[PDB]
Amino acid sequence: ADTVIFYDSDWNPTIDSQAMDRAHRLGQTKQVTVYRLITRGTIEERIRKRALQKEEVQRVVITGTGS
DNA sequence: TGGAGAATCCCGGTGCCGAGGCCGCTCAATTGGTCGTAGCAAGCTCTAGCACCGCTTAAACGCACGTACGCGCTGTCCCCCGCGTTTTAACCGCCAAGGGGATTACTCCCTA
Repeated sequence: ADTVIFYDSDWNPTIDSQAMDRAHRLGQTKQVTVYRLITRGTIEERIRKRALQKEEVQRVVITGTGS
């Protein structure tokens, strides 16, 4: 595959970040695009904004290297 | 009585599969101590169970006597058995479905 479409965002960004990795792995060679069908003016928006701010916390809690 | 044949026995061979025995764990039986009680022992009451007597009558019982009903005996038949043919569907195998339930995920708000 080369395209991932989320019909739905999840409350946990790690699960969608895992889901979209399925196409974006050491075997991939085409460009990958991810689309996300956020229906505007709905709680689909708040679900995505909450999931997106969690990803910042999860990036802050890995500010220091694990290398 | 005899006999033929069909039905049941018995003896040996084969297999399979379940019973009897082994092993891990656990959890539920046992050891030891505390505390409440419950039912066991004494003592009192007096309840109603037992025994006896005398009268009444109505229930029991011995016997007369019949006739109503039990049972053996005869006839009939019809309908259920026994056995051969036809047919069906019960049993087995294998796959399918899904349906239920327990675990896991994640928000929201009660309640401590």
